[PDB]
Amino acid sequence: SKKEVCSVAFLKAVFAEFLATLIFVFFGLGSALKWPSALPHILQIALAFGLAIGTLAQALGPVSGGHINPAITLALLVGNQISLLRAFFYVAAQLVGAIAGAGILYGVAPLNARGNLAVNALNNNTTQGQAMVVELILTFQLALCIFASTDSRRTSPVGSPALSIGLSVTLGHLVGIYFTGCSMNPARSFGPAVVMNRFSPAHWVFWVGPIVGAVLAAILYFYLLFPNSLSLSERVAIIKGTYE
Amino acid sequence: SKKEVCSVAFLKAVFAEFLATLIFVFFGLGSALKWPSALPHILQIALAFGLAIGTLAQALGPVSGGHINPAITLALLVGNQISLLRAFFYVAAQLVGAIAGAGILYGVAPLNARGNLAVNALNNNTTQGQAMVVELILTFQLALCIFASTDSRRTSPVGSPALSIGLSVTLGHLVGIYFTGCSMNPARSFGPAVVMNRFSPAHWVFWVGPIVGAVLAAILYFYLLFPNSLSLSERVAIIKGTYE
Amino acid sequence: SKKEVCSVAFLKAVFAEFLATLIFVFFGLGSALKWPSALPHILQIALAFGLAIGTLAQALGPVSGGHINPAITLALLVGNQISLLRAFFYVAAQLVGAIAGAGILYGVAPLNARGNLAVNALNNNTTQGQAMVVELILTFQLALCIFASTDSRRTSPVGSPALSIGLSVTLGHLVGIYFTGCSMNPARSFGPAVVMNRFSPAHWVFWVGPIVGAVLAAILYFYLLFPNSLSLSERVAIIKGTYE
Amino acid sequence: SKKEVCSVAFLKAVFAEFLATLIFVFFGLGSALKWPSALPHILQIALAFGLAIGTLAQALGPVSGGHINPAITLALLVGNQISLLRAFFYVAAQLVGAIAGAGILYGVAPLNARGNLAVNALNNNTTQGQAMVVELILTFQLALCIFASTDSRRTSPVGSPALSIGLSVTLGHLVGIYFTGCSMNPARSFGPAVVMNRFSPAHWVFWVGPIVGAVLAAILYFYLLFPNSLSLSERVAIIKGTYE
Ligand code: NI
Repeated sequence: SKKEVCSVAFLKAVFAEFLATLIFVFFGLGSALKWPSALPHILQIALAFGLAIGTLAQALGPVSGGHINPAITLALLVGNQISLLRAFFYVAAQLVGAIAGAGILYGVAPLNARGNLAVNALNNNTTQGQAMVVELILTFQLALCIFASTDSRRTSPVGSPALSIGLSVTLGHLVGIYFTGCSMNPARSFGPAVVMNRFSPAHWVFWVGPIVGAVLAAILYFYLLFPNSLSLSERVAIIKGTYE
Repeated sequence: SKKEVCSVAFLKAVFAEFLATLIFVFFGLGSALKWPSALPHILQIALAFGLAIGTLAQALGPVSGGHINPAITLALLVGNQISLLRAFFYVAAQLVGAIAGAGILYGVAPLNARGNLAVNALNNNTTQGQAMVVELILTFQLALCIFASTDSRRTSPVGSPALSIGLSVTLGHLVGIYFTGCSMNPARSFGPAVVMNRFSPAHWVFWVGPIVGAVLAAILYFYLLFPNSLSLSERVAIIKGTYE
Repeated sequence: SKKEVCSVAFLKAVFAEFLATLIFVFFGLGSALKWPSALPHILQIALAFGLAIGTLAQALGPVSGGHINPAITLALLVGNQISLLRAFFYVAAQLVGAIAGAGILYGVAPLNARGNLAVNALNNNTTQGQAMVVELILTFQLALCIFASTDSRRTSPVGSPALSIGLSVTLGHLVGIYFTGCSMNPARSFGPAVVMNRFSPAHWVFWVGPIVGAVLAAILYFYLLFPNSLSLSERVAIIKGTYE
Repeated sequence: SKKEVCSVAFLKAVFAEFLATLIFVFFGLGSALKWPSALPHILQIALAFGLAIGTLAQALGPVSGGHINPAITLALLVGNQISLLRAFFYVAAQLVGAIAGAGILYGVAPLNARGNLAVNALNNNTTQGQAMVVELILTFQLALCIFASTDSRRTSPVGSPALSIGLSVTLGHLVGIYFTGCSMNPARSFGPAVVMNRFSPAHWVFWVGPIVGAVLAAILYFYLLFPNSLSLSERVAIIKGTYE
């Protein structure tokens, strides 16, 4: 719907998705660099990734929904929450933002700590198929947490949606870092991979794992656990971007 | 009650308790595996067990109550909050879930990190009886925090029920790892024990300790501190699953 | 007031303070013991002292107020919030709870980990006067947090009072552990000193500092920053325990 | 507006800014001192700086706004939220408070921990230009978090504004400590520099960085993302402290 697409609100929602992924990728990779004076602990990395998401969802969430992740965007598309063009523009803004975020870190990081710019890397003792099942589970819990925390029909105390979602990213890293350095986000993986021109043969896992994981969470959440009562034409209106 | 059991909503609750226990033990055991490149810190593990519950309570709490622990479900039955059949199906789903969680983790962990699959284990310098009193206290504070945070009659600012409950699991880990590897949940102990075919002689401590501790918190909470004005006919109807 | 002190609600409040200080001291000390398998990091101890208070304030706070500290009790008394008899019984229940918690820990901790049972020891390079001004600042920030977070006239979003209060205890340990092992609570120091029967020549700092620190926060909060429109008779009615 | 300044409410607000900055700087620098018994880990320092802000915004926020940072005060001025004289008196009190807080720490810290009193220090492999871009980004995300969390127009669950803001400070520290020891606040840097009469050649970075970074966040938030429908005349009444 070009009337939804050519709006001021839509322009600033696409911009917020660009800026949030820029910041997220900046803080995340910068925390996991191989700083020689003190090599970062898994705890430090899990916390920086989680607190960045938690802060950006709190600050830019009222502007665009604060997806900051192509897997979550595509899951919301599948789960009939956003339009087709919102998904296209958000994903492209997230990928552009991740590249810019990694590029800014590349420019300010000193040579002795920059290394491979914290690109995701599959553990030598784990296979692509093994790692793919892990990324699916890391992203599934994250998406499920997001959908329950942002659902307007929830009546029980929601607490802090932003911090709940943020600490779900921290949780994902406390296991995921051992398998693939933890991605949960195709853009977070693509970002440094473009700046360093370093795409491993396992790069596909970092896209498929999170997308399948979030899509399975959206199917379970929006269609099996808490479905809404919308007519066939109301569901296509949401895809087209002309709903209410 | 055949009306309570043969309900689509009860089937969703049983599946959610299965799914959340599956995801819980996956992350919990996954975080405490003896990873060669970096041996998990105590703070790291305590935070992973705590945030896994914190996330699952936020996500699947609306579906089933977010029990995820046979000891909490038994305390809720003895505290007259749930039916006998709900308690029965819940414990079953949690046990099967814990097994399924440990097995998925088994299929993905690399050989050099698998080890015991994070089974609970008494400290060599502590006795079975000493472990039991520790497990009772660890699970007593967790159940108290749950009962207080989910009480519909609470007029005090509750904050985040999921994060308080989750950080109460982190608290019990900061003390209980040194004694038994921290259980506070019979399903967390049974899960890896079944998958690895490894049961310690102190395995009973991992069932009795948390169950006694949670039941003592239910009697103190629901019968001594904050009782309801309920008649014999209403109390019996809660057990039979026929109440309102 | 015989009408207030002989009541069932008052009996439950005193018990809650004993039980909360029992659990707080058991968790607090048990996290700081010199465990041979892995000596607890400062961040492990700050988080365990902080999460125990946060969890206990959430669980038992609606029963008694979740004082769990003699210094906070006396600050609420001077600030004209609680009665003189309420303060005496709270302080006595807190002192006995701290002794009981320490004793339960003593009989459960193994011989090689038990040691001095996490008693407050002053740093060999800081004078008693330096440690007292530090304990003044430590408890002052905590008390101000408790007052602002539990004021019923507060219109600003309070978030989670329990977690804010508990994370304040964590902050206090990140500075205070270095100076005195961190007290901010006379009963926390009293507890293990009575079980181990070992009182330092600076134990008075652990009473003077916290009390004076909480007291100055009560004078500043309740009389300078946000005073109430209460007549002199209403003030004595509060101390006597006859007010509303 | 001399009547805005000559008000008991303004007297309490300026005192709160002073006291909050005194406490923030004492706790922050104290957590980063080179304590020989155990040298502080990055995770300890980041948490202490963050939890001091979270705690102080929770307690003194209702009194003055809980700015505690000259870059945030100046950013709110540009964003048309505070008067010119409120900005003047807040900044003045923050610098005075930072010096007092650093000076109090000097008076209580043992000689083996004192060192440089945890002043900011440029990493030798980072240029003043690189570290300036870092300080910009660190403070930019913190300001956006504050503006989105304190906006009275927010319809989405804010959760805990204080904890969200505080954990954004921890987040900034998880990256910035490697570049500059993390400033994000001109008063934080000014305090121990004045007390130790030690001003490195890159002290300007710890002013320009945070100020520009927070000012860009204030321009983006109040003028581009969420502008108010006010008239130029009402806008100058805000600058002059006469509006509502
Ligand atoms: Ni460490």
